[PDB]
Amino acid sequence: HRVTLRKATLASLMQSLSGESSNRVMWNDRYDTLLIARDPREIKNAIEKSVTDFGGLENYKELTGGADPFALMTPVCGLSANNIFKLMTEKDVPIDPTSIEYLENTSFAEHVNTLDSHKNYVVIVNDGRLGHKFLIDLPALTQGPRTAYIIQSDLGGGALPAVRVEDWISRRGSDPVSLDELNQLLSKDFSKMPDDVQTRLLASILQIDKDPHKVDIKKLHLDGKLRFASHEYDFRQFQRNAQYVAGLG
Repeated sequence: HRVTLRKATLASLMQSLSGESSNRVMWNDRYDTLLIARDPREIKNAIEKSVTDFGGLENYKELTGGADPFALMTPVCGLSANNIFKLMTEKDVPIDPTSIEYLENTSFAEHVNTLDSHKNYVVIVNDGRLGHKFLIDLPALTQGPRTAYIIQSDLGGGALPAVRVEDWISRRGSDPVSLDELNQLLSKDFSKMPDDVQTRLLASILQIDKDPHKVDIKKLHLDGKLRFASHEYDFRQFQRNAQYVAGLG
């Protein structure tokens, strides 16, 4: 019942992000250091320092769009995928998902077929057609089929509507996705597939209500590239990292 536990880990993790310390430790863009080595006091001091550099908070808003740099964040796609990837895969050696090796000319089916049946993997996807970054979680399930789940956030603006990571995880975080559809989505040929096929693959895999009327294929960059990278993880280490972060610490 790894699936049931996974669901609970993800749920308590997401609920804790209303907490200042949890939020800042989760959503930070330093990737060369261990996620769990992040100090929420120091992060807060770094923001204070930056705001001072800018001549105070009301000035800081003027020159950077109006954002209160102390506010808690809900992350854009690259930031959610990069950090949840580190959360899942790290133990005591830092991993920088921005620097790992990506595969550009491999089909997803080809790649998954090479993965150890007894290992958990997470795949980070950098999708140029969509302009989107997201994760595919492939936990090993005992006497069960190879099963895939999506983890993502999206501020919107492309083919897909906006979705917060918290909402995504709450509605679809334990919803298995077709490796078949994923293989089709992730192929080179995806750019040439009919409107209705593209719209339905997208809605089915990436839209929170699986609603094809919520998908705008006119925003696709049909010449965009697809790259992806996979990495094993220890399930208990994942739980352990998330518990720590949720510990409002």
